[PDB]
Amino acid sequence: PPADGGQIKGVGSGRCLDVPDASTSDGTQLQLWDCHSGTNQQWAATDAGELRVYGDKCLDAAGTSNGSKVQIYSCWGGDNQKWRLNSDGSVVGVQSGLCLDAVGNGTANGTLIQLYTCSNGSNQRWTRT
Ligand SMILES: OC[C@H]1O[C@@H](O[C@H]2[C@H](O)[C@@H](O)[C@H](O)O[C@@H]2CO)[C@H](O)[C@@H](O)[C@H]1O
Ligand SMILES: OC[C@H]1O[C@@H](O[C@H]2[C@H](O)[C@@H](O)[C@H](O)O[C@@H]2CO)[C@H](O)[C@@H](O)[C@H]1O
Repeated sequence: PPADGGQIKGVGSGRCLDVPDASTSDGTQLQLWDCHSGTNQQWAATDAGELRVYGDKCLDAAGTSNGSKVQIYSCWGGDNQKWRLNSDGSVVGVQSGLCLDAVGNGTANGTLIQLYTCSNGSNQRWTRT
């Protein structure tokens, strides 16, 4: 079946999880960007816990600590490519237990995305559209 990916939209910023310049390259760090219908803002949940983009790329935690980059890499089944959306709006990395976090409490276009200790601040709350 089709992916049917949807947005991951930040509550504090009103902006969407976005792969810069619609790049598909491994290791590309994510950012906030104005929400649009483009495929670089479409994130498809799977039963394996992934958030997929471009069919076979995965939202990817480069590490397990505060400030570790959130990026894309080809999907391969790693626990650092597994994510859970919680009732408090947090998107938590399964491996690390850390939250998707807009760096520095930034809201603007280009604000980078990292892992960070969960605080439930508005830069850590998300909706799926
Ligand atoms: O990174 C900012 C922004 O990039 C857009 O991609 C542009 C790209 O920057 C430009 O060089 C090219 O000519 O057109 C692309 C499509 O507009 C993304 O579309 C946007 O989502 C952001 O990711
Ligand atoms: O890892 C960065 C961290 O930034 C926090 O925001 C802080 C920022 O670090 C500080 O320079 C500024 O004076 O206060 C901000 C809080 O209002 C975020 O809260 C946190 O989630 C991380 O993004």
